[PDB]
Amino acid sequence: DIELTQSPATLSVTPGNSVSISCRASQSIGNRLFWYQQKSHESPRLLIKYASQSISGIPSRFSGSGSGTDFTLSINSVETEDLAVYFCQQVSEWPFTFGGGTKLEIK
Amino acid sequence: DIELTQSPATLSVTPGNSVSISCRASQSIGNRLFWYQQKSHESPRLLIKYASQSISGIPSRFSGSGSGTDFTLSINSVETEDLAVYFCQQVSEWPFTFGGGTKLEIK
Repeated sequence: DIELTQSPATLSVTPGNSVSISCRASQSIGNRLFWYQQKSHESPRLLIKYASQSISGIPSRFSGSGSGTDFTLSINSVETEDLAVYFCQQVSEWPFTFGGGTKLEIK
Repeated sequence: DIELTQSPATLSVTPGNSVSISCRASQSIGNRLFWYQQKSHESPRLLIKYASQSISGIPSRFSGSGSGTDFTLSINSVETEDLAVYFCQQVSEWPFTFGGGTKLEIK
């Protein structure tokens, strides 16, 4: 089962800052990593597909990069509405497995 | 973490047949289990909340049951439009873990 380690666990910034969230796979999964946001009492929302492709309708401030085993999510200039947990997901090999999550707090 | 195991990985049916998808928690989580459907690389659609409460307006052929460790999503009379990957997520204790997914294939 491919394992996904996210970092950090939590982080705090004020609005306007940039943040990067990392996710590493225990083996090469190529570009087959998706990133999701989930705010409390909400279903997950897909931000990025295939490591670096953004979804129609999500802000240009989200982007991703990476391939093989190291992947990062960037939010350039976070907004207060970005307060959420973010997790990665591999779709390379079943069972499809998820990172443990990163809490973004916007102080 | 509370681990969720989903079964099967994929299954195949012909339209009109009935289908059962399972998701097992390693520890008791009562009714605290959400089911999702994803028809493509997109944000998940929430089908069932709290094990067995169907979301207003989803087809009546969908239902969920279970409380504790053993959860079942049932589609009673599949339509070809139901081709998707289904996931369960527990929402009982952090981190809110996900099953490995099940791909419904329609002969």
